[PDB]
Amino acid sequence: PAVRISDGNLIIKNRTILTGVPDNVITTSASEAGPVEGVFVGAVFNKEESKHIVPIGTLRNSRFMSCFRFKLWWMAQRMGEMGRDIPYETQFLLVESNKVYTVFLPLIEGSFRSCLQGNVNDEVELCLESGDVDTKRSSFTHSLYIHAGTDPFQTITDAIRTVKLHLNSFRQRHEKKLPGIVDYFGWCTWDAFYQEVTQEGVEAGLKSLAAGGTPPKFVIIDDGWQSVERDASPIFRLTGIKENEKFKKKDDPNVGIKNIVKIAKEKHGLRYVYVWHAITGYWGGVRPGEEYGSVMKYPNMSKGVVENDPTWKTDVMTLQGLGLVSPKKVYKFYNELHSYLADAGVDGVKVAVQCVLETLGGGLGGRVELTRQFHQALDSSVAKNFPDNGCIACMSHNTDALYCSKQAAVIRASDDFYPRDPVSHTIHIASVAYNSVFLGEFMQPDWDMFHSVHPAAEYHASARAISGGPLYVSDSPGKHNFELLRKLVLPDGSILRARLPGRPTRDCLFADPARDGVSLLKIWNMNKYTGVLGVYNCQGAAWSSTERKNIFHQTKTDSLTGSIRGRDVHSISEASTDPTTWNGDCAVYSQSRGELIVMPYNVSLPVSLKIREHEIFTVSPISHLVDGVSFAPIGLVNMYNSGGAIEGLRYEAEKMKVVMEVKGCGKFGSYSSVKPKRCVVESNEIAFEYDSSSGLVTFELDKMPIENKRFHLIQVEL
Ligand SMILES: OC[C@H]1O[C@H](OC[C@H]2O[C@H](OC[C@H]3O[C@H](O[C@]4(CO)O[C@H](CO)[C@@H](O)[C@@H]4O)[C@H](O)[C@@H](O)[C@@H]3O)[C@H](O)[C@@H](O)[C@H]2O)[C@H](O)[C@@H](O)[C@H]1O
Repeated sequence: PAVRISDGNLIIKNRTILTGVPDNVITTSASEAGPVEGVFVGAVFNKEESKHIVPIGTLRNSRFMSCFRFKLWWMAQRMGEMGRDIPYETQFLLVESNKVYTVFLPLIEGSFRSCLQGNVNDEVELCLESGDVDTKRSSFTHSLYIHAGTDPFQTITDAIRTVKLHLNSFRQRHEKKLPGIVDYFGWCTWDAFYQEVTQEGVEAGLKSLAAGGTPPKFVIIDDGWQSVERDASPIFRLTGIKENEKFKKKDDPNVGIKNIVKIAKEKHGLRYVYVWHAITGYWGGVRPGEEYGSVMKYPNMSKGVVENDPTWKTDVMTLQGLGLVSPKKVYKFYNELHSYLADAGVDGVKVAVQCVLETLGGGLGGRVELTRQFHQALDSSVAKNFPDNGCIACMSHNTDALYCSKQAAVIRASDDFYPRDPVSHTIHIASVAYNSVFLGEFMQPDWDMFHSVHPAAEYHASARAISGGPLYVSDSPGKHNFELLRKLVLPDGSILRARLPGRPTRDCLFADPARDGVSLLKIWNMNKYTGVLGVYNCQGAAWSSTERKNIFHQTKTDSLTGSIRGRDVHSISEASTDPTTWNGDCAVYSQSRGELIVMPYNVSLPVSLKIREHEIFTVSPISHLVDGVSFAPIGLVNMYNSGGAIEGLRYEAEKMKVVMEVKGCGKFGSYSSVKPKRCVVESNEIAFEYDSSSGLVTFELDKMPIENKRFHLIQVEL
């Protein structure tokens, strides 16, 4: 059978994972397709309730990684070995058996949402909640799915796919359409002006970035553009769907947000303009009234949320309530808002405050149903009005929204970049990476804005470059480091985006790089013909289970030594042009030191980093043309994700030749065991340098491709 409950134990491929599984916990592997390689898990209770806790069994001596909600809106990571260390509001749990990896996916079932939590006796408890005292139930069959496998990343993907086939309520990341913003540099107004943003400020930011040679091609007009008012520190509520006076042209107040849109696009060459709104309209919802059936609703506290984030009990939203648009009118609300924006030339929305819905289901069939209804309406309106799929999900890390993510393709992966909070930087990097392990199954992770002028700029920028996600700053106008931005952004505003969600390496999945005082975090991604690896020291700070907020904590050393290997890039074989004959040797380029090293298969290279330092490595499979003639493309060596520039690669061993298609401009690098005879770009021989000690070949790609002609055609004759 393979995953099974026997005697009182949960057994996975002949390893006991849980003991003391109680008799009322039921399993099934049946499906309409049919037998499934894991087990759905439920339980039967005596009483109908709107909340149940049930132990699934006892976990001891098994290393785990968990993603848990430290705030309502947002997850972070926790590792451990005992059930007692499993946080409240655990939404994703991965367990290592010492070789076999087991995923636990607590699910939505009917009107109920589940999560996991640990107890003092080391039990892993399943917590099932409808979010509404009127919505009650006494038995469940599919509230948790458990699946095991030998590759931890494949195990997670396979488990998600099985849940999808049972629920049919979401699609996997790879089945969705990415909006076109993810291929361009952008700018977000949020940290530049906060809610004091004006149309002149938007224009000044677009102009200042473009002037330094790194032109953004998308803009997010963040919180502050909307027409909002306090009731007749008081909460603001939405009072109409159009923009406020700061976005009406001063000249003609009848021309609204279309003015800044046309300025952005026609005068400054932007492609996309997005705006922020809350899933409820504004922070205080929408002012009560009959037009969208808005009525006052006050957040209901759930125990697990409040145990981890006690300030939510006295948040302005909790105490002052939200005007909640009616489910009967929610499509009308989004569709009138979004029709107005789209008719003004707006291409998408950043939709924030998403998880509040789970607290507002009391009148209305509970957390799952209300979430599903608002998302169904949001998705219809987005698909109508922003048909490039222009939606970024924000403050949305609840399983109620994840398991109905049928269309939206970009998700903010962590709590906000905080330019003024020194504790936040190392935390942010760990959180984006670990959360991306689970969130990247549903949507492309967005690792958030950052500042190009800031002590942690390079640390943040480097992580964005390897994230696979949208790349955007929130710089105040005129506060730019263009030397840093040139490592991210080409002269036409395009970026070198990697192909996958950036995630921790296999090595790092079970070792906490914020708390263990011993390990570096390694983040891997893939391009088409190289891998990429980012190494970070993020020790010294993390969410505290006793203070219930992010704090600094003590470290034994400042500096830590770890190591890298080619195969740390988990999917590196996929970059090889001949994976069946490849021996696993890679060329490894350090983009900060500018050093090229050949690393044989399995050979480790030491890396030492102090807290808040990082290093980026481009990792390229070596091709052996003939004895003594070996090559690997590196890419745009003065960019962080250098290998993202290589769009085609063919070896012609019979002519001793390499044929490449390369996007961008700047210095191009490659590994060759021999000095090339000639390097040719677009039919003309060009000069080049060769370091015979390292094998590094280097030449300049002078300008971006002429036309249109999207790539430089390069021939390296060995
Ligand atoms: O609004 C635009 C913003 O929306 C998303 O982020 C929202 C943000 O909300 C919560 O933090 C709000 C706020 O808290 C801190 O600010 C103060 C400082 O004491 O605390 C008050 C609110 O409680 C606030 O008035 C104070 O100024 C913080 O320093 C500040 O940055 C925050 O904005 C929530 O805790 C947080 O996790 C976030 O979700 C979106 O993610 C942003 O990109 C942006 O669009």
